[PDB]
Amino acid sequence: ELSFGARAELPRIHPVASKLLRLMQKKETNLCLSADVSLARELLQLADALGPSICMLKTHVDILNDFTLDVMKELITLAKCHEFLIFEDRKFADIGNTVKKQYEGGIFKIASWADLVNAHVVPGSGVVKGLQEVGLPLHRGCLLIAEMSSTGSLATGDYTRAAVRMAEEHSEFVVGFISGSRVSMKPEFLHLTPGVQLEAGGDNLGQQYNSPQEVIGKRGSDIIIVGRGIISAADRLEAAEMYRKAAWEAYLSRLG
Amino acid sequence: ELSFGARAELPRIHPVASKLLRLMQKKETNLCLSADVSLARELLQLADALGPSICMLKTHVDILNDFTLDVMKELITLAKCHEFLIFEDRKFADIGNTVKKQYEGGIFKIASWADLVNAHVVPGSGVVKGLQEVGLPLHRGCLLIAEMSSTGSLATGDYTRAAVRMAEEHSEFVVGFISGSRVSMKPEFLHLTPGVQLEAGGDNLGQQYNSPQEVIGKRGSDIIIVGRGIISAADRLEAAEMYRKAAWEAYLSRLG
Ligand SMILES: O=C(O)c1cc(=O)[nH]c(=O)n1[C@@H]1O[C@H](COP(=O)(O)O)[C@@H](O)[C@H]1O
Ligand SMILES: O=C(O)c1cc(=O)[nH]c(=O)n1[C@@H]1O[C@H](COP(=O)(O)O)[C@@H](O)[C@H]1O
Repeated sequence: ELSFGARAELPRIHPVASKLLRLMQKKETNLCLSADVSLARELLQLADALGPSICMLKTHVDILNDFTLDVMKELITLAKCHEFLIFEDRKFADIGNTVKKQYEGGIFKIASWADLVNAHVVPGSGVVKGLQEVGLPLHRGCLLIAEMSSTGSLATGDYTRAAVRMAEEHSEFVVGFISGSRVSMKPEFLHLTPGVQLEAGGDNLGQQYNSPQEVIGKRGSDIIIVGRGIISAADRLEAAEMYRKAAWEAYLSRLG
Repeated sequence: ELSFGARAELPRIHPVASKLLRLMQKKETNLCLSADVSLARELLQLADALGPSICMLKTHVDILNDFTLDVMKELITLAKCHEFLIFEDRKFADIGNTVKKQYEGGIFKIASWADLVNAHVVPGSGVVKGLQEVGLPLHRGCLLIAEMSSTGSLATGDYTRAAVRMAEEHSEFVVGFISGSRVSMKPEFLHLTPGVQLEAGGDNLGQQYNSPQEVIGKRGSDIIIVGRGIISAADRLEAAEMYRKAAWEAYLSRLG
């Protein structure tokens, strides 16, 4: 097993994955903040304060009540300053012809500001082909959703294997997975795991939680994605530091 | 087998399904226009001219370069005038806690103007439970994506059966399916089929076409969803009438 810094140099590494792995190693963080807020001011204040603690800030642009492209310009300034990627968790899941337009155009112009997006594999590989026709020219990366944290997820067995094959066949654009575990044996691919809290539990709408030690240490994932475990805490900076230290030590203990 | 008008009266019918089935029968249309345009003015001019020919207008709000809520107000005026439902093809596909926010909030406020939305079943039933928390109080309906038109679709076999079970267990909110065929034997549920053109073919990003006679007549679906077969034609009104007459006669001939 290689360090994040060594994985950043692998021959087949995607440039977006390399940039991410280098700043993970530099900053000792494998934490992705899930910035699940409705106010631009709260999004930007979290990005500024937690920027030094995170490798990535994950957005849902479509729940921002006061979205503008100028908000995303301000988020990019903070991403550059503090060194983290922006990941829009849009979960593209339509035919290729439609997702290309949803990625490039409309009000959000996601491809203009998002380093990473993700896609469901259920429509077949046309979803990746459509996205990559916008994303490749804009030097972007994509994550495929191989496993899901929610109760009743159908992303198991042959479905997960299909996601891994689709990723490994589109490595010019696909840089990794949303998964609960290591699903690819190829170290060029990133594994990002949501459904993470320090305490056991879930929510009222099918979310299930596992700890950073479980998902990074035992299940072999790379990055934890944490929303409410940080966002709902009073001191979001201290909460981010507790999640960062948990995920980082779990990673170190698997390296030996 | 019952007529659309008789299905509108079934004991377990959802009010949104009933409204749709009644206007389908009244207007002799089982055509859904897929209004896949980037300009509000073109969306509204198509809605006005084709309104009499359609039972439903399907949107992708996130590809409208000049979206505002006022555009949606004008679309509702046309939907009420010409009698068609508005279906936002958002393909919700996240955990329940996230999709509730994506449906009610952000800049689109989809639930405020969309009679129907749809969801992927891959996250498990929490996706439906999250949507229904917003949609039930707003008297809305939902379609579950049981089958997809695109090459390499994983929505087959056990996946399709899981979509039907999830629909039949959430009948207070789920009114039918996106499918290529009749997938439920319960006549209360609507079947809407995209991937429809009069001529054989596909696109360059995995779309596959079947004819109205094939999907309504042979495969037993209720409604055809047609985008480019109409939108790319010079005369979109005549194209809509061709598709309407094809789908309507296929329905009548299955009825006998
Ligand atoms: O793609 C995602 O990040 C995602 C995938 C998944 O399997 N489960 C999952 O919870 N998510 C997202 O990750 C975040 C989880 O947030 P919390 O449950 O608050 O920590 C939400 O924004 C979800 O939309
Ligand atoms: O839910 C949908 O309508 C959908 C499901 C599916 O299986 N395939 C599919 O093409 N669609 C949508 O239906 C429309 C098909 O458009 P055309 O290929 O131009 O007729 C697109 O807007 C798609 O996003």
